[PDB]
Amino acid sequence: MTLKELYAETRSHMQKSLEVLEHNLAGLRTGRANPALLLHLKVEYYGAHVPLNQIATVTAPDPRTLVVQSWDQNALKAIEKAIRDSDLGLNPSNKGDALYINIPPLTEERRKDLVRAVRQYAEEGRVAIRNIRREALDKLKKLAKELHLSEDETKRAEAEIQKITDEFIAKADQLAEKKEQEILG
Repeated sequence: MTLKELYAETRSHMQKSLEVLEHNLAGLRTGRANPALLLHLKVEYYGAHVPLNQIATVTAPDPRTLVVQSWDQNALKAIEKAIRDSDLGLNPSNKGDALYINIPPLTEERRKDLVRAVRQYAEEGRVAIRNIRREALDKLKKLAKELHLSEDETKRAEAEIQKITDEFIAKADQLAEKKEQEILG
């Protein structure tokens, strides 16, 4: 529990929050040209719920299409019977070792539901990050008094915490803003 460990810990927590944010975003139907959209899809295979990637591959040739390659011809069948079963509203077609799935332009209804969701997640990210700064500063207050650090030493430590905070805020914004541009595409 030293200044150095305080920093490491602060950077660690913020990093975890940034990941929770990435997750919340990747779980959104962008311009939908994303292949990761279908990665988490648990597909029923041999009575088990195996994620699609371990059972198939999905690449995004052009920004309007999505292809799903399945090594197993049978798995490909059930992958299609799973791609749907969601708000995704996709229509895969059976052709060869892969399913062809066109991504239709999204309705300005779910487009609302998407840009709003992104911004909601973004602020949730910042709130978490500012709260982490808050906890780090509280710990710095006790640590400084406890270790009798100089005004310059403690103010320097505050500056270090402040610097870590702004990097993740900046990075959080960049993530959100990028997903926003994908959705408004």
